[PDB]
Amino acid sequence: VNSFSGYLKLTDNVYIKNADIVEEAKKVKPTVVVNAANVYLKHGGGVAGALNKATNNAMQVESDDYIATNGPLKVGGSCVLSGHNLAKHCLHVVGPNVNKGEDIQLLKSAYENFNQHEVLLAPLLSAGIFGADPIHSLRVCVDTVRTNVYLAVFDKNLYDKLVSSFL
Ligand SMILES: O=S1(=O)CC(CNc2ncnc3[nH]ccc23)C1
Repeated sequence: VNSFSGYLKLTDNVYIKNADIVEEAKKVKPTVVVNAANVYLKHGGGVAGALNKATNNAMQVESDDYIATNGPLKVGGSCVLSGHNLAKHCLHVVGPNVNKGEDIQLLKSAYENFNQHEVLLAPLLSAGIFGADPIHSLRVCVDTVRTNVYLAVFDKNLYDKLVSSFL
């Protein structure tokens, strides 16, 4: 039993809710919140900008030190950093950004990072400003993640479309 509330069950291990991931993180304080990161961990907009703003820029400060030491992530890769006031840990995962021309096949690799964590609160990777089709992202999630994932979808209209079209 866990504290996630109001989710629709899609499969054995995937759950979905119309929610603001920032507000959901603030209330649940999950072990892991996933950030929709880029390779430079520059948290300017989308989910990343919102999560970072909620940490009063502490996520960005920590991220800049990470990059200065380790260099950029790979598209499809991830790193574990602090969850600050939102979660125990933040798993920064880089899905391909279609608006930069990155290969969508890397979306499966991106979701594979979730399998290293038993339970996660997450957005749909490569959705929103990353330019991928969220219906495809949900399909890849369901067919790749085997651990327990709670997906927060900010847009109510999109949420209803994802549920109604789910196979
Ligand atoms: O005030 S807001 O419209 C800003 C938004 C931030 N929270 C999100 N939650 C889940 N997926 C998301 N994708 C992009 C943002 C987002 C609530």
